[PDB]
Parts: sequence; structure tokens; C-alpha cells
Amino acid sequence: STGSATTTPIDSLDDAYITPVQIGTPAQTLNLDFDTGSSDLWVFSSETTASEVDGQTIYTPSKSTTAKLLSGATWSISYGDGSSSSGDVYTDTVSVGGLTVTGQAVESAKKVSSSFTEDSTIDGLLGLAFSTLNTVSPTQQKTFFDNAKASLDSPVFTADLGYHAPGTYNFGFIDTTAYTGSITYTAVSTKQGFWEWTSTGYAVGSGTFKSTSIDGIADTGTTLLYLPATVVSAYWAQVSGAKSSSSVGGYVFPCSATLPSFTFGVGSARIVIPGDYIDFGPISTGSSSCFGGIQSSAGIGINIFGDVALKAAFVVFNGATTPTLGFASK
Repeated sequence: STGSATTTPIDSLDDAYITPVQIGTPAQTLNLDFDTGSSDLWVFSSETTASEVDGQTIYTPSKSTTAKLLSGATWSISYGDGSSSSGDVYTDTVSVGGLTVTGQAVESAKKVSSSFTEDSTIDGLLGLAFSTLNTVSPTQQKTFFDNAKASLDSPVFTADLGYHAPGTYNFGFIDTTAYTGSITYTAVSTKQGFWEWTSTGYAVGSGTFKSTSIDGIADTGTTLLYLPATVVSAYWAQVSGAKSSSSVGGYVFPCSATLPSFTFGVGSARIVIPGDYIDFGPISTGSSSCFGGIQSSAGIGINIFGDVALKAAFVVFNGATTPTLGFASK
């Protein structure tokens, strides 16, 4: 089997991407944030505290004839940005772009933190990291990809995120028309439950490539590119007036600037992030200071190849017995 679904930016900045997901019988369609940095499929629901719902579409398991309460099961997750959610668990039928999993754990939120409430466009998350990170207790549950894997034509999914435009998540096949050149594959460590890999270096604009190992995660659920302070400093040094602002919480730059590209290495291959992808707009409405899309990972504890980086590529998440990651230009 295969599946293919369009993923759409939630706003004019590409802060995140939503993909429609069918849950239950009859189908209830929710728009979920596919997140390769976590491993829980959770949704706003009829069980969510009413004051914590503000515009989201909810899953109502009582209206699904295939929903079953997973007795005694609870979940609770906290994300790197400080947001959180928690609740109970059902199993139900879940389909993405034509690909169906029966018995999928659907984690129904009883509580969500303010940042989720305040974002009416995201109805929940669909985790695509490794199932070892799944928070369901006392019996850990598998991700949608893990459940689908054996039925897929090939045990892979691909992320093709758009810049200010729709893109595609495919399951079970590689669309050879979706990228240019070849896909370069690189090793993955699953030791921390992530799609963790090592970039071979970087360049800023038309500058020379610096060969250096940068270990980090391919994370569709993080907006920005988080890299070591030395690298980030080297980038923003090429932008006149750019500085790290303690009050804003990162590098900012004059909105009148033309940003240089940023290149990252994947083995001997090179992925070029155009400068425009690094512009995240005014820090506050009407400001002429703009927020940067490349930020320091210091004090995160890990480098994160988030959407800023991933959207410059066609990305293969290869879930073979020994997982690997593939990157192509597009």
C-alpha cells in the first residue's frame, strides 16, 4: 500500500504545516501537525477542557463506531518549546492520504497548554519519530508509520515541505519526479528516539564550505534551524545590522536586509537554503526588526534541522531495519 497527502502552511510564515487525517467511522477529519520529532498521535477532542478549545476541530470518539477506549491508558507530553498536553487513549481507524491503519492509538487530549489553545489551525499532532518515545502509559503505543510499515510497498515516508506553499507527505514510495539529481543517504542513530544524523558541514552565501560534523535531528515539528553558536554567528555576521537580542530571544535583523543563503552538507552532497527562507518577518506587528530563521542551539542540548532546512529538500525517512535519512535538492 501507499498513501499521499498534501501538507499546507498554517500561516504566511510557514510556522508549521497541517495535513488532513481521517479518524474514526464515519471519518472525522482533523488537521494534524506531522512531527518527526515526537511519537504521539494526539488530538483535540470532546474530552478537552472546554476553555482550552478555541476554534480547533475536535475528535468525538463516542460518534465513532470503531473507537475503543484503551483501558487504563494515559498520556502526557511536554515539547522543547515548553508546550504540553495530556489525556486518555482510544484505538480507532486512522487514514492518511488513502493509507489506512486499524487499531491506531489516538491520544485524546483532556488538557492542553495555552500555546495549543491559541493556535486554532492545529487540531493535534501526528508523531513520526521512533515509537520508543511514545508517552502512553502503562503500555507504550506505536506510531502511525510503525503500524503501517509492514503493509507499505517500501518501509519509508517522505517529506516535501513547501516554501510559502503546499507540499506533500508520501508513505510507502519515493516520487522520483519530486526532486532533482540524486538522493544522498546518511546514517541515523535511533539511540535518542529521533531521526538523528550528522551533517558534514556548512557554507554561508557564496562562501567556502566548512567541513565539520554537526549532529542533529530532522524535525518537521520545529519551525527553525537550530545550530551551534559558532555556525549561527558566522551566518548572521554576513547580515548588516543583525544581532542577538536577549529581550527578543534570538537573532534579529533589519527587515530591509537581503539575506544570504545557507548551505548544509549531507555526505558529499549540499542542500542550499535560499536566504528568503530564513526571514520570519517582523518581531511584532509594524516593527522593522525581523526574526531570523537560523538560531543558536546552545542550551537546547541538540541541533535541530527544522522546517527552514527541511523545506529546502526532498527528505526520505527510511524505516528499514537499519534506518537512514535521504536528502535531495528539488
